[PDB]
Amino acid sequence: TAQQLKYIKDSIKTIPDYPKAGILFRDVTSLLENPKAYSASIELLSEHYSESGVTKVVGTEARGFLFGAPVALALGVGFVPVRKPGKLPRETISESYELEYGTDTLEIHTDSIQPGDKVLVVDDLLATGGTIEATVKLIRRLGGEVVHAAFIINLPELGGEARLTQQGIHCYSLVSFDG
Amino acid sequence: TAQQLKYIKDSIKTIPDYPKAGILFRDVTSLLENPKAYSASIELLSEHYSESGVTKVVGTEARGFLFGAPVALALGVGFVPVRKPGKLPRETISESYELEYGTDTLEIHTDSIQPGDKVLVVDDLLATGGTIEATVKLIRRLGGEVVHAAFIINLPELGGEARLTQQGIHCYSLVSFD
Ligand SMILES: O=P(O)(O)OC[C@H]1O[C@H](OP(=O)(O)OP(=O)(O)O)[C@H](O)[C@@H]1O
Ligand SMILES: O=P(O)(O)OC[C@H]1O[C@H](OP(=O)(O)OP(=O)(O)O)[C@H](O)[C@@H]1O
Ligand SMILES: [Mg+2]
Ligand SMILES: [Mg+2]
Ligand code: NA
Ligand code: NA
Repeated sequence: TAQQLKYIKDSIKTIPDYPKAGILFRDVTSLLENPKAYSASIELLSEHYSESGVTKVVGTEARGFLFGAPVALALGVGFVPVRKPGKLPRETISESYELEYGTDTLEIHTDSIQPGDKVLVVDDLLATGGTIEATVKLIRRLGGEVVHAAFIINLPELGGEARLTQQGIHCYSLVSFDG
Repeated sequence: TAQQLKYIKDSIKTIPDYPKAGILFRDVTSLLENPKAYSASIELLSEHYSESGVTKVVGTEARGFLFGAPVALALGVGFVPVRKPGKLPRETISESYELEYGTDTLEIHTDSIQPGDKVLVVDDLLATGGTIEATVKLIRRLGGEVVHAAFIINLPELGGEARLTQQGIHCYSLVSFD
């Protein structure tokens, strides 16, 4: 099983000086194009929550779609996107979050979460945690419970794991990197 | 399976007056939230291409990610995203195309397609075909072969099916609204 976590971690490329000089980017697209690593990653996430009682999966636009939706399929429960603004056609609510250079919002359909839903949030990557903190507020405003957030990659030095742990969320990541 | 296509079709909500007055929007998110409809749509798409010899699946950001990637996982081939600009970190090429109110681009990683790749394109929705024509140009510039494009929903009145058929693309759509 280490076999597998190892094959998943090796499949992810590290790009130097991206997005800027000095900084490393962990590129999930190289996992996406290795069908062994990709299927293993969805198999691990879905087996870990198999007995969790989750009734909805939420995945945040856009890379989170590529993990949240296969997990939802493997679990046999509904998938609910949280999207960038102006894309969801039915009635929505919104939360604002901080980017490096200003602020943006995420939206969810109000009809798609309801009281008593047990919601697993899935994203490719956990860094500062701003994205998921916003997503978790969307879900809780509609009466969903979130106690679990799952990721392919964690960069615990950026603080997101500690930040989400403090907000009642058990973070589960397949691999992690540091400097 | 008629039974199944009807279940998929009825799972998709029609939204009146979106994005504006007079216009109808087919909302695939109601399908995503019905696990039976969702898994069935992925089952039909992957089984249709099971013997096609496909080596890569491309899905265009963002809604195509929701159908191209599960299709890739079912075929057991790699998935390659085509993205909005500035999101892909390795070397890319780019293709410009028309929106209603101006011009945008789609990018692809140059290392993710090679000569002799056999590439299925998957998207949620075929309307005018603009998006997919651009996508296809990305793939072909890298030596990739594309002869199939697949969709959940086709809106043939908007001309995309015919447009793409003209470009050597065989279009396969689960359902149609008219
Ligand atoms: O934990 P945080 O610091 O919020 O960072 C993690 C988030 O950032 C990235 O998304 P991004 O908005 O760059 O783009 P994408 O998902 O559209 O590719 C990644 O996909 C996570 O959603
Ligand atoms: O056949 P065409 O006329 O090009 O239209 C079809 C495309 O338009 C929509 O994309 P959009 O950029 O609104 O957003 P999304 O995929 O990010 O939701 C849809 O998902 C298809 O990609
Ligand atoms: Mg993201
Ligand atoms: Mg699209
Ligand atoms: Na609700
Ligand atoms: Na190439």
